[PDB]
Amino acid sequence: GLFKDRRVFDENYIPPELRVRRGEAEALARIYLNRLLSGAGLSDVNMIYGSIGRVGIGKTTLAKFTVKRVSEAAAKEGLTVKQAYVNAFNAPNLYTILSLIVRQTGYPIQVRGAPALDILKALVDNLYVENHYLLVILDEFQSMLSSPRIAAEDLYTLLRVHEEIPSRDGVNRIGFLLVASDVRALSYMREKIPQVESQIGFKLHLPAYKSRELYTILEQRAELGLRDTVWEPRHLELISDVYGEDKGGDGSARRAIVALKMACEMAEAMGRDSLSEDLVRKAVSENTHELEALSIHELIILRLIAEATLGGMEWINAGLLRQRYEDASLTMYNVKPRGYTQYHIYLKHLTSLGLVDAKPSTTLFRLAPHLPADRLIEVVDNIIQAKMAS
Ligand SMILES: Nc1ncnc2c1ncn2[C@@H]1O[C@H](COP(=O)(O)OP(=O)(O)O)[C@@H](O)[C@H]1O
Repeated sequence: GLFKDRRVFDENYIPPELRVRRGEAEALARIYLNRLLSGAGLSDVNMIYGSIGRVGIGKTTLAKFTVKRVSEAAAKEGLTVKQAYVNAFNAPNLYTILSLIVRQTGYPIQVRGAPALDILKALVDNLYVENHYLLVILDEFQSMLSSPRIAAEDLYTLLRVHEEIPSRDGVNRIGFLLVASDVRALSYMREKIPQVESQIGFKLHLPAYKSRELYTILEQRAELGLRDTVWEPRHLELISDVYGEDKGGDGSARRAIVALKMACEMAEAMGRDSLSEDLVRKAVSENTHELEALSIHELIILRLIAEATLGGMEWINAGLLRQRYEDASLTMYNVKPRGYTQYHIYLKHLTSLGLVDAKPSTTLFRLAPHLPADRLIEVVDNIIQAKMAS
């Protein structure tokens, strides 16, 4: 045993307090509560997303922890807010979303063989009967927007419940916290459900963790879940210094905690009394996303788009980007520039990706608004160099 409590390291564990997102949780929780306390109970739809390609940055955690503190602060006011969490990777339709929600309520709502609409009505009625409020988390919400097994009208009936399913006493008792992978979710939403999107109370973008933030996160897991003589700060700094986004990493707290976990269980198999720097570096060592799968040609092409975007141009034409890609491809990346239809297939792939936007009337292209060019280019150049040398 290096562990004093192994649960602290499970993927699902939230700590009893936040030390990095900690302010921006008690606060939000303050938002959610003020609407409750001012009357007009629970109805807002809020949203959390990150940058594109970023994972393990505290989205889920911030949401779960925010809902929990809303519950607690509400309880002190004698109110009663219930929590539901639903992951879209587990919920292919409206039926299955509602069924997960009601099972977490504990209410006696008939769910077997029942219409979705009927479940939602029973839920609205139980919340009135109980005088309870429900705050629902919809995680991986982007993959609900694209799912063809969920229609616009389903998202509407859920997310504007109160417009379609009035309360016995007029009090709205369901709010939602959407968690999406990135800002592309908002376009989709304006496409599919603009009547909800134009009405979102708070949209919060979360940045990837810096090294000092990863330190603070690891330290707290160490304090809570490892024996006190087992780690020193130096051991934690070896992970945070590599994964901190200010030092060229991901900013992933999941990669950071997993690494620390792994090193602890390597020490244990050795019967060792503590961590050693070696074990941590070993873990860090055996431990960009939808950019990481692209072809050098797509990377090379997308890079040049960001440079136009970086130096004046809003919208490049096809012919121009074409010769530029040709010029750079053979002369600068020693790869042989592909043919015309193949180039335009790359260009279709990056637009289907929301990494590039098109403008029809060959087609006009600019870097997707949400990507910073100078720093994407910096990223696109590490991934571009992992492919040059193979
Ligand atoms: N602010 C934080 N404080 C403590 N732990 C965190 C924090 N943010 C993230 N974590 C941890 O890092 C891992 C990844 O977090 P998660 O919320 O799943 O990121 P995302 O949803 O953006 O992929 C989880 O173990 C989570 O507990």
